[PDB]
Amino acid sequence: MVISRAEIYWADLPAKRRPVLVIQSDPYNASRLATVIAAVITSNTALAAMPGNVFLPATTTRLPRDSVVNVTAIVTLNKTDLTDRVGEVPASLMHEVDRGLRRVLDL
Amino acid sequence: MVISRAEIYWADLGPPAKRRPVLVIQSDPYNASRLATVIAAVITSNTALAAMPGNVFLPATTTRLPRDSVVNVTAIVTLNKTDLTDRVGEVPASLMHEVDRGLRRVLDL
RNA sequence: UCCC
Repeated sequence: MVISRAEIYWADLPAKRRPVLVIQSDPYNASRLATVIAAVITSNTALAAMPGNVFLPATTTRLPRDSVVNVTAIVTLNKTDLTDRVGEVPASLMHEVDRGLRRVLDL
Repeated sequence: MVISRAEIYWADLGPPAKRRPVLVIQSDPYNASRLATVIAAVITSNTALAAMPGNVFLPATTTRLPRDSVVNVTAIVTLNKTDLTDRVGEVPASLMHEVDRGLRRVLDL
């Protein structure tokens, strides 16, 4: 399918299904590269207290509940592992993810 | 323990899991915290992946690894602190900067 | 119909 950055996908991890936030750059996403790097998203809002983590409301993400991006949990998944494209994270919130991403990875 | 950035470990990477070298790219503050997990980039012996943009070739002389290796910037894994015990060595500041630009490139940072 |  068409996978691009800043988009939220329901990923298959009986696999344990979880929403993920693609953080890999779009040129690699469009390539023949088999895998996609993403951040694991939880509905546990308590994790938004962690420094790098950002909060995502359900109203913008089309997720069934208010969720939190866990920038400390980074997974590299096959493109085939991604399922539903539920929504896209707006620029303002993705920028907060990028800042938190730089703190965790010292970038 | 005191797992630091730019350091290389042996890890049982889950796909039979694979025993591969990994380069710790998680910052030292988070490494020092009570966070149970550490983020790292997979190191490969397949030196053909060096041609890939963000990837950085690792000379065997500098990494204390058995053979010439390449850090796979597109291969990022989250591991527990307790699973990073087999320590090899640390990637010098000169090569780690190339890993920085590669990580910014792949992750669009 | 989708969180020690």
